[PDB]
Amino acid sequence: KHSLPDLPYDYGALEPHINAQIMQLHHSKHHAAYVNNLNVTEEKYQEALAKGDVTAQIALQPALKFNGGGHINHSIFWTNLSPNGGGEPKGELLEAIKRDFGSFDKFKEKLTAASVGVQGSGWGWLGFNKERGHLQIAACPNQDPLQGTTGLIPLLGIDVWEHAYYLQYKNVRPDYLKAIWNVINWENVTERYMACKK
Amino acid sequence: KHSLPDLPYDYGALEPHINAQIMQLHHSKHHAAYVNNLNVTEEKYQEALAKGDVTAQIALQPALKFNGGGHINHSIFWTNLSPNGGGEPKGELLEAIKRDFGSFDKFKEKLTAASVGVQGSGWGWLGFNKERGHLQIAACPNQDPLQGTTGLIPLLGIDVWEHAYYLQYKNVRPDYLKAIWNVINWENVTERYMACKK
Amino acid sequence: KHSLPDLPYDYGALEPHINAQIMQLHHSKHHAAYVNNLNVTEEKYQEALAKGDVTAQIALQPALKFNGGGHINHSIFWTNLSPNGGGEPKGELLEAIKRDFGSFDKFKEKLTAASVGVQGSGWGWLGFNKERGHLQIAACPNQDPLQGTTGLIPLLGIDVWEHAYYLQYKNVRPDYLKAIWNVINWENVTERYMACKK
Amino acid sequence: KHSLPDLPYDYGALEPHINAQIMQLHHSKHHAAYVNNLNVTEEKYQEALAKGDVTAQIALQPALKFNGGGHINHSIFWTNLSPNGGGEPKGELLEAIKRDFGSFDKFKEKLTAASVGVQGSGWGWLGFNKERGHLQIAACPNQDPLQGTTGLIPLLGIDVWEHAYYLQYKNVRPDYLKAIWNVINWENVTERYMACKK
Ligand SMILES: [Mn+2]
Ligand SMILES: [Mn+2]
Ligand SMILES: [Mn+2]
Ligand SMILES: [Mn+2]
Repeated sequence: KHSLPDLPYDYGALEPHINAQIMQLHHSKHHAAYVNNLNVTEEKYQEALAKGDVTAQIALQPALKFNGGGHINHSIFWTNLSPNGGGEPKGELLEAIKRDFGSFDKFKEKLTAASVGVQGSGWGWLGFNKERGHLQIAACPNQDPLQGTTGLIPLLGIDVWEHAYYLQYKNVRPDYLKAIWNVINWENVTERYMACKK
Repeated sequence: KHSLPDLPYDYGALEPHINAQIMQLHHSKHHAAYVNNLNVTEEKYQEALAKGDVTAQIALQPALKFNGGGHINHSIFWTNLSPNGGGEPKGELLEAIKRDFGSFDKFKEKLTAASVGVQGSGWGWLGFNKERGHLQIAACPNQDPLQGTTGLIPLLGIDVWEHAYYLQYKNVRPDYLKAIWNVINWENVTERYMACKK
Repeated sequence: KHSLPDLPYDYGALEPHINAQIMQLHHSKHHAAYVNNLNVTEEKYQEALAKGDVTAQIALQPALKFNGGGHINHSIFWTNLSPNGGGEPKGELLEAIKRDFGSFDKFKEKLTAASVGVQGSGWGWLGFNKERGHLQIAACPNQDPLQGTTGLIPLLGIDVWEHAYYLQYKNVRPDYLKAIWNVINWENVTERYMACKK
Repeated sequence: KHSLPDLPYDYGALEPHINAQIMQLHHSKHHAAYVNNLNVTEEKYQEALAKGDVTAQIALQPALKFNGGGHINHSIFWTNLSPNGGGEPKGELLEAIKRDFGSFDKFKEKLTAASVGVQGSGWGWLGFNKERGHLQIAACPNQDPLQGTTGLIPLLGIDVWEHAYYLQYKNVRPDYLKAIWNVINWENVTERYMACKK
């Protein structure tokens, strides 16, 4: 059974960048629903599989990817943020960033653009290509998870579904992206990077 | 050149079902952006076509469908709503509804379910199948327009992108759908129906 | 464990409409690989589900839908054909066809159109819509199965992957469609239609 | 007006790797239809654009991407092959291949994998990423063109639609891939690589 992880900080810890109302709805309602629905779908999957019911397994895929993906993405998102966050990363990761994107600023532009470029609901990601052995930016639709659909290792994700910013920034998604950089938890991102550089 | 149509009523005319803040942002910001971006993309399309640049034409498709679709959908949505709205339709349309969906209530359930069922951004629609000569409910992702992608004639659309309801109903999309029935402009929907029954 | 079903007839039982070489390859090779690959994929899925590895379950979806769908579709296809096929259905089924498509001739043309219309690999289908309670035609891409991705109950399917006709008809898919009508097992399609008649 | 390009060689110039029957059908029939169908689609698009008919422009996208992509891909494919092909590239291109894929052998295996991996119709590609400034492998479905749907500049493409190999290799696509390496026109791929070398 999958569970909703506790937020690693207070709901208002990311203010004024992401307000408390958004954080609370985001965690207690949106993420909660993803794990609850995921557990329901996996149980139905368990039943379909035991029966060899291929039709049922296939009909269940949209719900499994959407809900399971929702859980995966938000669980990573919470850890990617921090009240003491902001600034730039250091060492090997910063090395890679400058190497793979020219500079930190060029990286910010590219990730921002990938995030602002999502038409509809989705996510912008900084990931790691284990095969090429380098960093890579990608965008995912709806709740499609980075690794399950692209094979890339998630390092930093930016949720651009409207529920992630609308109450505070309304239609101005670029202001939300500008503000989020101030709360990125580079320690966590670094951790994830070093974890796949092994 | 495409233009942003005036709303056929005051921004607060649909209260308390859809508040004025949402209507104003919805029309003046979201729809505006769709037509502005559409005009930009069509102009680029005009250039690509004159040159026989197939690659450019194809690269331009996502923006054309998204923005052009945004314009089509919202232009219909505004007319599908009315301050004096609500209740049930009459005559031939009501006939079709009962015939094709069992009853009005069964129709409401089905359209609502199609609308609540959209994972991510999208629209729920009551359309008309000219080939089969009957009504049909469908759901469209992001701004994909009903007719251009399904061939069905739009009669009644329900925008379920989060910007269409979040500020007022937050994560509770079912409350938004419950409320919207009170402002449906059945006169307009009837008009559209009789227009394709010719 | 899923198994490759024997054909209801000899490989050259459908000559000259679909030649022996095609039937043998299509069954002994194409279908064979789908069943074996499906079993392998399911096993991996059972393991991923057991560990609660969501990323793995998601990464396996393409293979499950592709191989499971290939198994579902082909199993249906073989029973939809018969050396003594051809002509038209009778009683109930014929009645429904006249009712929903105007006439048997029109229906053939409609299903032929959906089949010829597939860009790339796929399938053309005559299915039953339980909710609306009527026949419906649909086209599915690659091996996406009708019921699992659409909800319609499959009654008659036409495989338009090039491997289904290229050796004999080359690039002229319409010649293949014209020919297949001569071997359709209407007895089986009728059986399938009467089964979901609720 | 787009036109069907002549082949740079005789239909049986690539025997025994890709037989004459395949080359003739592939070029004189498949490519021929894409160019003619593309022109017809473009005309309809110019008309729809002129009227500002957005629904029509959108309904035409599938045909434009499919036929325009078919024209783009095949035009590239013919120049990527040569009776005197085979072996490996030299200088700059080879250098980049060793750099981004480890070795030429590894690169072949990577591109073979992408090509064999396509479920349904499609294409496997070696392209150039202008932003990252390196080679990249990608697979495209049906006739979706590489640059128009991905941004990568096409350098070498491998057609894995069944019509590209079924008459000769039947269901065994890997045998086709092994064979094609013997006719790759590295002179042309090198030319394409040096052209986007900015
Ligand atoms: Mn979210
Ligand atoms: Mn909207
Ligand atoms: Mn087949
Ligand atoms: Mn081809």
